[PDB]
Amino acid sequence: AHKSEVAHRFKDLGEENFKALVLIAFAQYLQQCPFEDHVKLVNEVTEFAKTCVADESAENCDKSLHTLFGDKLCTVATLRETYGEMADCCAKQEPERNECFLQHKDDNPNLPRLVRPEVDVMCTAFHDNEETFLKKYLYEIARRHPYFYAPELLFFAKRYKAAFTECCQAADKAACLLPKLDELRDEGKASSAKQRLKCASLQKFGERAFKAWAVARLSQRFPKAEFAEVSKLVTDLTKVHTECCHGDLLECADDRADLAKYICENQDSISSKLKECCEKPLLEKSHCIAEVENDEMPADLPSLAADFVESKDVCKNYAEAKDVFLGMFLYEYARRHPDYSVVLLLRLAKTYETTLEKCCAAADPHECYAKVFDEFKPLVEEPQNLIKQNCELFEQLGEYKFQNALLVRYTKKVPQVSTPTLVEVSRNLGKVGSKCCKHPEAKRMPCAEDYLSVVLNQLCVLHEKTPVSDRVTKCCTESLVNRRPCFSALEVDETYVPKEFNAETFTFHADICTLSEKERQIKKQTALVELVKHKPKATKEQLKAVMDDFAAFVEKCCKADDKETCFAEEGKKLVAASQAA
Ligand SMILES: O=C(O)c1ccccc1O
Ligand SMILES: O=C(O)c1ccccc1O
Ligand SMILES: O=C(O)c1ccccc1O
Repeated sequence: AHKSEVAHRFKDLGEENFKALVLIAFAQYLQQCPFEDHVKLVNEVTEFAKTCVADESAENCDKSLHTLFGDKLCTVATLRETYGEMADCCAKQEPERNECFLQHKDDNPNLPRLVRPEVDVMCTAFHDNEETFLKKYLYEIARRHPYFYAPELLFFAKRYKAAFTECCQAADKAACLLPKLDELRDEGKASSAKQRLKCASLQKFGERAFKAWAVARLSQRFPKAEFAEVSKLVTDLTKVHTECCHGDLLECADDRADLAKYICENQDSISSKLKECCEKPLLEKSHCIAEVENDEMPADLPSLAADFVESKDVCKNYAEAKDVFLGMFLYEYARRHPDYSVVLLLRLAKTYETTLEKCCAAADPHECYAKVFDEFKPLVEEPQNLIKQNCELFEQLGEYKFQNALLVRYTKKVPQVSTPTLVEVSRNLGKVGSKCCKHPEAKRMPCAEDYLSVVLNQLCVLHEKTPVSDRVTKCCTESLVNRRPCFSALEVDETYVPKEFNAETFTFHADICTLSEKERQIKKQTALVELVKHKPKATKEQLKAVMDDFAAFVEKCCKADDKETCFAEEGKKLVAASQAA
């Protein structure tokens, strides 16, 4: 119990780290305020922290972190006219103020995308003003992702600064930044999606779900570790992720640094893969710890049968300590199956706990729990088969064609959801195909299924804001590990009334082909989703031929003049073909 815990966080983290963390927290909490106001509040907070470090016996720096942030934050957000539904939260009292600030986070705010000015002007601005430029970048990226992982964003800002200092000073400006900027953008999107998955799992399913997930992941990653060390590590990791997902960025980063230090200080007791890159500094060290590859398998392990199935008092020990028994079973099973996906292990553990809860408090317990392992056969067979045929389809269809197939399939599964979110989710679902299908079958399943869970959680999050689909919210809320089997087993929504025909959405303009290739891809996919929504009963071949003709026509008479005639009467042929179907 350190007096003035703000001073403790300040001395543990550092001046620059504290500035970046408080700026990220302010930007995430308040996504509408201008950058200058956030800078002013950050400066006031850091000056106050400096003063209380100088004198920890101050009158009012004994205030708690949540209370201090709320009081120093909503004094400028009090403007009802300027913002609207933002000042109401702090009118109440703690801890409800922090909770209200938490639920008010907007996952998809109405914000313009990055403009990406010219390389030379950005590098000159970096040279003229470095810290302000990094602050602006952090503020923008935090606003566009309210649930991003703060220490990871610190590392990303470090890499951004390193790239600017290192390359743009050279003669070539756009030769190096653009690939680097693309790589960091992709990594940031992946990390944001993963952290949103973690936070959503935490908030919507309590302690046990995240604890089991992290136990399974760490056991898969660290086979050589004993169960006590694994339990300590998962407890600390769950504490860290709870702290970040609840807006306590300071202590979350401090705890993550402490956890990384503890892991790198006990390498022999967990894994040997950490030795190669524990030497690099704390941010990059934690970057290693986040994504260190699986440690080598120990030899001559027990076949899981002498204690979990053949035990004469298996669920006696289960009843003695339910959580401990489930943790032991999940850890042991994840030891022998590194190729198994994390969600698969969670489902198998759920099946095992259901079996023990169901059929050993009876006359013949062993007669039930002796053959529980055959129940695992379909649970592991179906996802492997699904991924196998999906990768076989992708390898022949190609990127854009797999995207088309996925959009068609998901729009047939649930057309109630709005077009843009479905387009983006299915675009990510097409991206995972190129991301993981190239891997061998040993590593094909884990990464693919994990990214599928991430994208499905993204769909659930973008759907909960405007719930319009019963089935989607139904199996986004009823279970987390069962989301992929739900969306895999969903059928065509026959009850849905086909959307009324609207020829305006098929109007064309030269901006289709005079703009970038990507925007053309999204526009064509959006038109595809709209047409599928209009006629869900249409077959794959009909849609494919129609859109091939669409692209052929668009390129054919946009590459030349006479756009007005194309639009006007080839729209008549468009509607005629739609009638002909
Ligand atoms: O580097 C980026 O462009 C980026 C974009 C979104 C989120 C985090 C990031 O680092
Ligand atoms: O650096 C860590 O402590 C860590 C470990 C596992 C997963 C995510 C993490 O940030
Ligand atoms: O249809 C699926 O659920 C699927 C399966 C494997 C890869 C990507 C996917 O969208």
